[PDB]
Amino acid sequence: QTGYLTIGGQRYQAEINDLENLGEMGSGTCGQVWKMRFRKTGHVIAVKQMRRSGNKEENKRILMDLDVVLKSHDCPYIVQCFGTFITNTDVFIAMELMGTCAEKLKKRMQGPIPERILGKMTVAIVKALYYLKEKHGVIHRDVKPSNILLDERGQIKLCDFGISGRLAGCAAYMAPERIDPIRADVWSLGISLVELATGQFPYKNCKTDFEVLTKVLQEEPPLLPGHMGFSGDFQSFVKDCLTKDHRKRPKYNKLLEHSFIKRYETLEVDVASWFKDVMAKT
Ligand SMILES: */C=C/C(=O)N1CCC[C@@H](n2nc(-c3cccc4ccccc34)c3c(N)ncnc32)C1
Repeated sequence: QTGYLTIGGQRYQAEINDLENLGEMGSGTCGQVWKMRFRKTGHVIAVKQMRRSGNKEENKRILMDLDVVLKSHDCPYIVQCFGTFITNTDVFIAMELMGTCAEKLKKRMQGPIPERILGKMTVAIVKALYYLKEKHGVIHRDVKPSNILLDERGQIKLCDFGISGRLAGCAAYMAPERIDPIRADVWSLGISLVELATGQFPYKNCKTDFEVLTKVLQEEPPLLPGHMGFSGDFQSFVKDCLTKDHRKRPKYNKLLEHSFIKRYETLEVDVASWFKDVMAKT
């Protein structure tokens, strides 16, 4: 159904006129994402506007992402949908208003991201990918820092399922078996962890996409450096995530039992204040 907004257990009958446009969020999108304030409850939400006049391929990925998000209402590690509005010319998709992605966080930091923040990020992303494979049999196929969203309250969720499968992403984070033919998102997560932990994308100085694919297959997996104080569990988790042979790469339920994940499930990391600190320096 449409015309409703479920923000915090309570449902609210609403139309597009009940939301005040506070401006466009982000310059480059897969569809116009607006910051909007719900006049009836003061809630500020993120509303993606899909025009029926828009691009055919872009609208297909928007609906595919919306399909997965509507199915993931019980996963706390996936950005939640609040409702939809279908007009004669547009489709508005209201979603959880996050802060920013991990890519923009890396640009604002102008350096590495602490391990304690990446530890909480790993636990959230791995469980989100595990929820898609078991509860819905869905593969993400585009795990990257730009698809990891954080907010003022320390939440870390996964966001874009535009090219998700039911069982091609960015070439920079593609697994070897996806270039030269299940657990391909595990490799993408490992590549994203190295980029955020070092501040430098591991495959450096690649002018074309095919050259990146060449380095993925020809070069050794880019492991975590050993002169940055990374814990033994962090370097161990990245090594298993970046196993070249996918048959030896651990499935999720073995990853969820890794000492790196088990540590940051119980550990109390103040991601909310670290996020608020970095955001104060643009
Ligand atoms: C690195 C991510 C980033 O820079 N951008 C541009 C700014 C806005 C970011 N973003 N996207 C959404 C969003 C909301 C609803 C549905 C979907 C579906 C697929 C991809 C993104 C989204 C954002 C929300 N809700 N909140 C903050 N930022 C959002 C993407």
